[PDB]
Amino acid sequence: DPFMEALGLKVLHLAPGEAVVAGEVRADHLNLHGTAHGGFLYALADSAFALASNTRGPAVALSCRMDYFRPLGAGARVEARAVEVNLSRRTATYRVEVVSEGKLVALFTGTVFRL
Amino acid sequence: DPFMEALGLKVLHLAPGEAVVAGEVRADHLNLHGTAHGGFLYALADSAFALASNTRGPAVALSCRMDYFRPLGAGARVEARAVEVNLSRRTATYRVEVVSEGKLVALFTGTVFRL
Amino acid sequence: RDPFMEALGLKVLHLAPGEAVVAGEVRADHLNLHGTAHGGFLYALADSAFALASNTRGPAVALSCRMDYFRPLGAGARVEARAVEVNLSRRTATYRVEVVSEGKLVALFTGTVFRL
Amino acid sequence: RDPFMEALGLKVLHLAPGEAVVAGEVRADHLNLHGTAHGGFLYALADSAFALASNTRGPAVALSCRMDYFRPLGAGARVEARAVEVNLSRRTATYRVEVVSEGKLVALFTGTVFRL
Ligand SMILES: [Cl-]
Ligand SMILES: [Mg+2]
Repeated sequence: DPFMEALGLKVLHLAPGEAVVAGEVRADHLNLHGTAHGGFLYALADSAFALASNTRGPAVALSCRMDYFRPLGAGARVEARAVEVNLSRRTATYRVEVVSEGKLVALFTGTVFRL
Repeated sequence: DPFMEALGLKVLHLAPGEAVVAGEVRADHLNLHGTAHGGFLYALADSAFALASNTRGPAVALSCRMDYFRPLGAGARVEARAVEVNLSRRTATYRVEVVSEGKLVALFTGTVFRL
Repeated sequence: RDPFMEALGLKVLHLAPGEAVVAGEVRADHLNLHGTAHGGFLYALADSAFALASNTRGPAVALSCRMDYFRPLGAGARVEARAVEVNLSRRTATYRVEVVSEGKLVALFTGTVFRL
Repeated sequence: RDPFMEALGLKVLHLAPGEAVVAGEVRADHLNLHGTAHGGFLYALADSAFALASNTRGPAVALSCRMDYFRPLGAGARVEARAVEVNLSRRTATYRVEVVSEGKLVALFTGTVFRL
């Protein structure tokens, strides 16, 4: 996955209906304020979401929600754990927990359309 | 903004409560499927959202929603237009329309906490 | 008419392709412990307009909806939910619904349906 | 008790710090045109558990909520909304609420409040 590679993300776990993607907040991932850009954290969660959902077959994202809990500084190590919440014939929903230093720093919820 | 720069995003419009950010889907923005990664489109919308909201003062994102309408191929030119929906003393909400070839390809809705 | 809509006293004020306006009043049985309009009532109002607007394109079922609350509403307030189409695809569609009262935007609803 | 909750026949089954369980039955006045539980009723149920769970930490007001629908529910179905705390910060808090009936997950609600 080109975008994952460009952001330095690595797949740490993969299994039917689940996936864990990890990354570090690099200098090129910061916002003008000096903390991890919301787009980087979302990209991380979205990547785990994409991998987990696709273990069930071709699927395209329809709607996703991202809830931010704590700002992250440069160098922060982050892991996104995707878990299957619902699996229907035409759609599926996943929860992705973004964790750093053993605490939940963001929560992602997404639904895909199964091709 | 480091992340914006790293993704090749440019600010095309900026004004009180609004902003337009543009970008092109590069080779490093594609997913394993060959289309624009959901994280890239979100990063674009989130950047416009961040710029528009901060014209009102320091603000941090709390919750954001991204609705995807059409897959984008490599080279697609995309623009994210942020508009202020609500401005309260402690929070504010923005709508960000992601457009390509004159059509809405994604819709972003986000709320910030005003510092 | 829709049973739940009727029970809540909601009326369809306008309905056209891709759009709908539903109106209601915050009644005593729509209040929360605080004495203001319950979040569920405002959502029910928005959801009703959403359902009507989306159905103009053919049968559909709601998949995901977001409700953003901006202002509290008091008992007796007359409120409207104005739904407009944001996107119409072959298998899904998305709508924006503004909840307004006395010219003020009370809440914003965003929803996507799966087209049957 | 909460007026809107009462009007919908909802009962508080469990309440502890950061969590709550609200129960109800899909009544005739909770149905949509299709004859299934109206999306607004299921949201009202989830929102009620959300409000109760969040209030255990002190006064708060809902800011943004998401409702994801998975299965339709028929008239007469007994349903529960189970709220759990996902995050508690100084100014905001977030909860996950599962709507379940007959052991099946009917919907998923995610909500964030602003702490007063
Ligand atoms: Cl959402
Ligand atoms: Mg009644």
